[PDB]
Amino acid sequence: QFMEGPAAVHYQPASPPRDACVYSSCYSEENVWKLCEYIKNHDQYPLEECYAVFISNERKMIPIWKQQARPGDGPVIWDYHVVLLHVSSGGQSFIYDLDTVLPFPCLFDTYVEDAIKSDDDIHPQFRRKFRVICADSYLKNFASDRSHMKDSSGNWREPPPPYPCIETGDSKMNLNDFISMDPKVGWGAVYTLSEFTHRFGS
Repeated sequence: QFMEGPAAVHYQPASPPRDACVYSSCYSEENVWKLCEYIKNHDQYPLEECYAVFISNERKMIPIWKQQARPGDGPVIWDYHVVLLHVSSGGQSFIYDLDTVLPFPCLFDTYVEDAIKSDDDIHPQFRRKFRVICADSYLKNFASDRSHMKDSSGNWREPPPPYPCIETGDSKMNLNDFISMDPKVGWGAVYTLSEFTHRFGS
């Protein structure tokens, strides 16, 4: 037996339950935006403790395990995926992923261990990188006209969310600047898996 180091034991989720959250399949960038808006407008937690996390790589093909689109022990291969990260008062991080079969929310270490897994046995070009944007900066700067979800003739590949496109005074579309894992582009910080776990892990 071993005694571990506790606020995380009694952690109160920052979102409604999974089924009460604004959710559209294949718009995780918008699902997370809506979690940020909820936390902002409610009196439970400050946005300062929260981050939008874009997961992608240069080829825009990232394996993610424990995804509800593929129940089983195999991965979904996303072009990109977006989750919310909350750093609780004691220092324990929680991942909010409406698309995971893991708990909502999920302790950071379990999400990385079971959803992401080690980069080491994965062919390097499928490795996962993380763009971490303070949730306040995400609400201020994010814009999508959803043009990426329309085919050549302007038809929807997946049904759109049931509210108007998110836009700012600066942009109507900069989604590529968040999917990009190039530090020269967009807001926040771009981390390897190692840098991501070092920053937010216990």
